[PDB]
Amino acid sequence: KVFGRCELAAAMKRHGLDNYRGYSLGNWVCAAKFESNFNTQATNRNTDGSTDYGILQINSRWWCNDGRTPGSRNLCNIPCSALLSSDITASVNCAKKIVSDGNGMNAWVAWRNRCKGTDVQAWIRGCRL
Ligand SMILES: [Cl-]
Ligand code: NA
Ligand code: NA
Repeated sequence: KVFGRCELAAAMKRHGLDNYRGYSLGNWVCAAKFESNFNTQATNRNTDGSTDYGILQINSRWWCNDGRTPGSRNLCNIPCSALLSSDITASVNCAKKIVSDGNGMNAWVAWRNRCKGTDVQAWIRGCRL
């Protein structure tokens, strides 16, 4: 599924991401835009052999099991394919564990390089939330 911007904002809010660990909703929408272009089916392979999955590009070395990342932890206890669903619940629940791990949203490279320090509220401007 490819979400619209406000559609994704509303889904993320319903799933408790607004201000989760202090990160306003716009941060999460911005991260999703630049991680996946709002596409739940996005995948990208990394140089170390891990793969990133879904709207928030969650990595198979630490967070989910894709059966082909040796020595990987499965800290969200989910198959990585569950992160590609049109229902973002599994991605959101795993993202909550990631953002609580110490480094906050700096875990998402695109957030650090393209959202951090910008006016992220623009990502939810105009939405009926
Ligand atoms: Cl980047
Ligand atoms: Na893909
Ligand atoms: Na992989």
